[PDB]
Amino acid sequence: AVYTLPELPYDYSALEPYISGEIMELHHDKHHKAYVDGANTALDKLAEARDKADFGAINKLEKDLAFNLAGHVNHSVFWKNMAPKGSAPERPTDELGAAIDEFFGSFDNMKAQFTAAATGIQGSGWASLVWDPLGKRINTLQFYDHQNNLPAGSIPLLQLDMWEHAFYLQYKNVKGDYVKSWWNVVNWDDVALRFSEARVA
Amino acid sequence: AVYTLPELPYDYSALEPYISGEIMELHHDKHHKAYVDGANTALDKLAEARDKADFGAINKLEKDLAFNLAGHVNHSVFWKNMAPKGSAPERPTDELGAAIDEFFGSFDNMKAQFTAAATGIQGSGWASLVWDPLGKRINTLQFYDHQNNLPAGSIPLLQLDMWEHAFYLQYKNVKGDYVKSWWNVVNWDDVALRFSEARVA
Amino acid sequence: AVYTLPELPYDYSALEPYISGEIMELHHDKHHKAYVDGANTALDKLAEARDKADFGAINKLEKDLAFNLAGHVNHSVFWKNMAPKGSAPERPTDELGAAIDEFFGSFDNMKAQFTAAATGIQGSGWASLVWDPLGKRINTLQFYDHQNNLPAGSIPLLQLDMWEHAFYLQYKNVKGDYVKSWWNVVNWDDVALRFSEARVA
Amino acid sequence: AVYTLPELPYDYSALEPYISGEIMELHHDKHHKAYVDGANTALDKLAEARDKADFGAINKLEKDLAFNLAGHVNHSVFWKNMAPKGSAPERPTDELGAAIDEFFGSFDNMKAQFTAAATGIQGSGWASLVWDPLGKRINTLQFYDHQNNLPAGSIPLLQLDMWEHAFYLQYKNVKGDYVKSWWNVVNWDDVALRFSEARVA
Ligand SMILES: [Mn+2]
Ligand SMILES: [Mn+2]
Ligand SMILES: [Mn+2]
Ligand SMILES: [Mn+2]
Repeated sequence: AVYTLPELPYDYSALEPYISGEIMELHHDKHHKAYVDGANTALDKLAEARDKADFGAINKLEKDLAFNLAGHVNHSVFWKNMAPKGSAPERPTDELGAAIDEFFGSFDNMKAQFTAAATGIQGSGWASLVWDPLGKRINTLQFYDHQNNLPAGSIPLLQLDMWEHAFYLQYKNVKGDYVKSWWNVVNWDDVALRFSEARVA
Repeated sequence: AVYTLPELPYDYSALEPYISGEIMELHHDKHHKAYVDGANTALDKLAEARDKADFGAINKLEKDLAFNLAGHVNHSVFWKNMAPKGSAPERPTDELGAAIDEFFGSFDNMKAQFTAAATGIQGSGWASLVWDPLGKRINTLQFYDHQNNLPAGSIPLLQLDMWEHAFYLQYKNVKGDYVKSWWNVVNWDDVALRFSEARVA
Repeated sequence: AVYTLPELPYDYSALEPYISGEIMELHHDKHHKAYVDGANTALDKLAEARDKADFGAINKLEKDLAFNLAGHVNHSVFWKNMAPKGSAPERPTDELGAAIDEFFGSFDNMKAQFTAAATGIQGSGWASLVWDPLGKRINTLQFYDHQNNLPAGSIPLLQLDMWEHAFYLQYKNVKGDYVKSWWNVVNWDDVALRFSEARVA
Repeated sequence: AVYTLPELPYDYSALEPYISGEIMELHHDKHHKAYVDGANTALDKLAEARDKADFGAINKLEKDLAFNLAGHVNHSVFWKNMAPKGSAPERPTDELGAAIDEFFGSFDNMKAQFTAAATGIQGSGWASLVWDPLGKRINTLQFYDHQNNLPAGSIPLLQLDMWEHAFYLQYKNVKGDYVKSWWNVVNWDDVALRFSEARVA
């Protein structure tokens, strides 16, 4: 198909004890697969709509496409943004580190803003550190669901899934503990690479 | 001076009779100007929040940022996507044209899908032709307001403002006439340029 | 059909000079009629879905129903909430007046909160004075489009349409002047009646 | 003390094995409690705004009010809509039953439409059976989050929480099993009571 489910770059239990393998399996094998399948279906439906010149369901198809594709993009980024603690360094280094100090003042400032954005979401959503092509800067955005509350052209660098399915089985309603534990498995090397390729657009 | 109001690449009345000069003036000078100020203000507010370590209004600020920055991005592309009748080819050619035929079957099919997405919006929004970096293809998206119903990483190639302020003074409630008339001023050279640079991401 | 387009309780030009007859005609005859037709169509589609046991388009149909029915409800209330200046009294009287002083402090306080809610909307929307059945109080709500940002059970008492089609032809981008002029045509007798029948639920 | 957390009309484990006591406890004690506090806080904030004549955060406060108050309303109806298996009739009777057959053809048709609306939600939301005062009929609505996709004046009769926290601990990703199991604890006497009082509006 057009979209395919990427494999995890590590074992399902590699992120423990911070993130359980039980969540990783359901999150990847079930939820992410669903978005991939939904994005492919939306495209097939759009294709049939053009062939028959019937765009009656255009509003539905465009939302299906945006919702599912955004879900695929967000999760694909999410998997690579993590790595077992000890494998990747903590705290941004070199160019990324400097850029963070430039646009946020310091790493602690960025972390606090990102955390506030993650825990304050009213509904399902994401906390996202993106590259703004227009302002040539790094900003934090609070996505609603998967596809709402973000400017076009935004390039994701670091994302934290705040949908309840991402943490409920282990942290229950305490989203704060989930965010705190998550900081331990952030793969700053992946975010650094994304930043390198992002700022050239 | 992080965000600035770009000047129109043509005179306010250069798009007539398709889009009146009265609309171009109010649209650029008043509306677009507002989103630039709002985007700048949101960043200043976020910087103040970090300085005082008070992220109590993070939800408001993240939406102020997304809404205004997206408005700024969308209108910035919109102005360049247009040019006086006779300035550029009335139909895509070369790689852009071949890509359109590849992802939509034909130029007419693309126009039909884009038009349906533009006229069907339930509320304020945009019809948008974007480059999908993940699927490596061109898709049409239907934005709600300025910042909703789109995947992160979407590169805008061609956009049509469907907010009522974009056409009400001239076309009133007849959205169909506005869209049909708009096709006459589309600058395919701009779109082709955006496509060339998008594919290299 | 199930839903019908209500006739205006006054001539199209009765609200002048505050609201032009040109806007009243388009707003009522075109925009409102569209919501009535759309709500009826949504119900017919839902009926067919049940007959054939095909709920594939349920997400589309539920949004179509909510969007259009909310549009019908909001506009129906909107027409009755207005009357030619001099016909209806200015400032709430008796029970309504007391309730407003109780839940807002004073009439000026309510008017200021309502005005701020009306002019600050980021996209299409409504400023609404509703009766809260659960808290047994009058609150101001800011609707997005027609059907978003409101609790179920909310009973509208006074509504102000902030969609651009409601004021653009006369006030252009200056929504502030539109709200200020609108206060002159509010039919406080209609709001009083709605309040009388609302607080018994 | 404007908004208060209602107590469950039954023990936390009274709905087992359909809905676990663990979920009922967290759902009522933690989640519902949060919306009550948020709704109270929003009103206090709005009162403070009026006192100081500063409505700068009106957009944030109106959403805080709508989101939290709607969460409060939705969960308040939800608890009462349920009762231990064997407490009430497993199928609507009398006027409620006749009304369901009138507006949906049959009870099974209603269940099918309600179920489709519940399982198809793209994000957090609610499946809801409401009384439409304008059309004088019973419709099914699909709420997004707590406060989106619904017309003002909608009277909630029966509601099903589709937020992940409502079923993830027990049913994981299998939404279909949660909905099917939920039908077994629906208190039709409560719904019938709400219908009787709704029709008298
Ligand atoms: Mn997820
Ligand atoms: Mn515009
Ligand atoms: Mn209107
Ligand atoms: Mn809940």
